[PDB]
Amino acid sequence: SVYPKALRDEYIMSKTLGSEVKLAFERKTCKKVAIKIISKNVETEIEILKKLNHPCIIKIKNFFDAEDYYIVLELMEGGELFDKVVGNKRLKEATCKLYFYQMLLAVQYLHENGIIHRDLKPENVLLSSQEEDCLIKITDFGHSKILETSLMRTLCGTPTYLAPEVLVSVGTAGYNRAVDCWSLGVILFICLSGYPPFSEHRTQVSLKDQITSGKYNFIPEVWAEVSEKALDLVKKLLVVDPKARFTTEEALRHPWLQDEDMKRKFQDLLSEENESTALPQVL
Ligand SMILES: O=C(NCc1ccco1)c1ccc2nccnc2c1
Ligand SMILES: [Cl-]
Repeated sequence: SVYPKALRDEYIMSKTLGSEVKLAFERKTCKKVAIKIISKNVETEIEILKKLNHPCIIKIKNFFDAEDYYIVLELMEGGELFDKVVGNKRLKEATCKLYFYQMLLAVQYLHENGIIHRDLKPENVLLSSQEEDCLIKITDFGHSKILETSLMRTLCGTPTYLAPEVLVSVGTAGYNRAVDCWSLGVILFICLSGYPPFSEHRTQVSLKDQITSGKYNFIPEVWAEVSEKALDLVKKLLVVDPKARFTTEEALRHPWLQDEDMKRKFQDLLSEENESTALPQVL
């Protein structure tokens, strides 16, 4: 195989980043980029990502629809968050706070703008730099959904002929976004402990059973090096009933996140990236 003439005309292709993500160079700027190849839902992913504009959400620079789909993204020099947590690697409580706060802001943004990621994992969280204190970006919107429903339209009529299950679904409705709060809860547990909450390692109970019951594997020795504020937040996010489960808003109001130094550090990392783009001010 070869890359399209159109892609080749703007970008110089180099080393593979993840076997599909490649490193390329924009000919115009000589700046480095990341080119995501999705082999022939991608039109929706582009449509979502072109509209979304937030520091903690990955931006589309360019797109090519050929024998395969080619997506040009900003290069995240720190790689995946997954690589920082593999093999029971533990992140300092302060680095968890910084990263998590950014994931909360990013997800709040998505939900405010009616998008549900649906696939939040440490492998979809990208670190901006090789340094511990850095900006994080949420990637991979392949699985995302966009929120007026068929239920809202149905309820405008009289339920003479309406099925009972439809009327029952009304209670639970409009809480699909709560799936992302579960994921953040599972991510936060992994960062804080080095191990996952629900797993088939040294257990008799099925993975479906642990998750449905909401009974995560708790190892005191590991959680002793973690604060009660941190663990309280996990407990509040890893709630079975989605209606009772914490929202990004509630999470962002939690004592663990009321850390003026952490907020300052992110704000300081923000302007650090913004110095490049900065157009002279009016005043
Ligand atoms: O391996 C990566 N970074 C490490 C690194 C350092 C220098 C070049 O690469 C990597 C992987 C997937 C990505 N997907 C979208 C945007 N940036 C990405 C970066
Ligand atoms: Cl080629």
